[PDB]
Amino acid sequence: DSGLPSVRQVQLLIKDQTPVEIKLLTGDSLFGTIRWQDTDGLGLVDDSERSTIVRLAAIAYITPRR
Amino acid sequence: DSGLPSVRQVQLLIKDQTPVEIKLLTGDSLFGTIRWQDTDGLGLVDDSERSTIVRLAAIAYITPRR
Amino acid sequence: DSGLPSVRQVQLLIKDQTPVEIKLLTGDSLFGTIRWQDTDGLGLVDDSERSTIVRLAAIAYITPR
Amino acid sequence: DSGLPSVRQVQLLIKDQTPVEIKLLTGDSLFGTIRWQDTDGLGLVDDSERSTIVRLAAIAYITPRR
Amino acid sequence: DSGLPSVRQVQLLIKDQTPVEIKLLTGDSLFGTIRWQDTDGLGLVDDSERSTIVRLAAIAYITPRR
Amino acid sequence: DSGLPSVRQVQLLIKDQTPVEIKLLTGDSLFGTIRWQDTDGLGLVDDSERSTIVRLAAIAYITPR
Repeated sequence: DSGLPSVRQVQLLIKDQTPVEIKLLTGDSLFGTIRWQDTDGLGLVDDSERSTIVRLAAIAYITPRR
Repeated sequence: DSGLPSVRQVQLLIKDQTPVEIKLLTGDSLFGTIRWQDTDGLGLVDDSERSTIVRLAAIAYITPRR
Repeated sequence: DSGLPSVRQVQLLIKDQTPVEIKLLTGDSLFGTIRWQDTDGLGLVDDSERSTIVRLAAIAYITPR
Repeated sequence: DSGLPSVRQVQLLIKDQTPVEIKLLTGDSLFGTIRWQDTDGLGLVDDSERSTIVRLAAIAYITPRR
Repeated sequence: DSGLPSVRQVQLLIKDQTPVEIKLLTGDSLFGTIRWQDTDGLGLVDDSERSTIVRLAAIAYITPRR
Repeated sequence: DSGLPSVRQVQLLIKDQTPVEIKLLTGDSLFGTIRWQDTDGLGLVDDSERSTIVRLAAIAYITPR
């Protein structure tokens, strides 16, 4: 029962540590878990524990990796 | 006078569970059924319940698959 | 004199059911008749009576054919 | 002495009927004269007197054609 | 506390008439000297006074030519 | 707990002078140290001490190298 389903769904991905693919508007993808989100970006961690700050305006979609 | 037709037309697609193609600004398409929308995204599900969060700013168009 | 010429010009295309080309920021175009507009999208109906919701932010230009 | 030089410069291009190239974010260009502008778009006319509504958010730059 | 550094750094480029490269989101670059900026655009002039209006939203980066 | 994690994380990179890769929406990357940020841009200084103003709307991601 959420009025902000995009935010709620990303907060579930954070809590669950769901592996995701983030397709960027470059056509390329990142893969990892989302550790935080705000109105401008998200924090992604990858399989080597490398941190990335992703701009939300650069994201096409977020889909589970597995 | 019939405001918010973009929202309302997507809500009809949700209600009817209409299979759609979503063309993204990358030139690639996604296929599924829309389950929700908000100001920033929509939730697209495939044939077996995997949910993708699509950013609206990344969408070129939404059309039923025919 | 219309102070909202983008809106006015699209409204004339809707009223007249003028066929158009819509060039998208993907570089590809759609062809059809515009049926409605709002601040986020427009409704394009092609020749197969396929209804498409086009995001305005994704449009490069609209030209009557 | 304008606080809105982008708008003022486009209004000069309109008044002067200066031929321009409009480079779009697709990488492709349009060529013609600008007949009107607003906060969302501009109206371009081309050498065959074909009218085009251009979205400003799709424009990379506007430069004189000659 | 030093706010508006993007604006102020471009104003320094204007003041000094610094030749720049402007990389656009199309992947192509423009070259010239910046003469003005506002909220939506900047004016770039080449070696012989032709002025191009560059939309800021279409800019990836601005850097001096070296 | 910071309520502005995008800003906070970039600020840590500025404070620590951490070298980064900035992937742009052109698909190409820049490499350097971030010196400042605001709501529209950041200042990236590369190894040649070339200062670049990068528009934030043009950034895909930033990652420490």
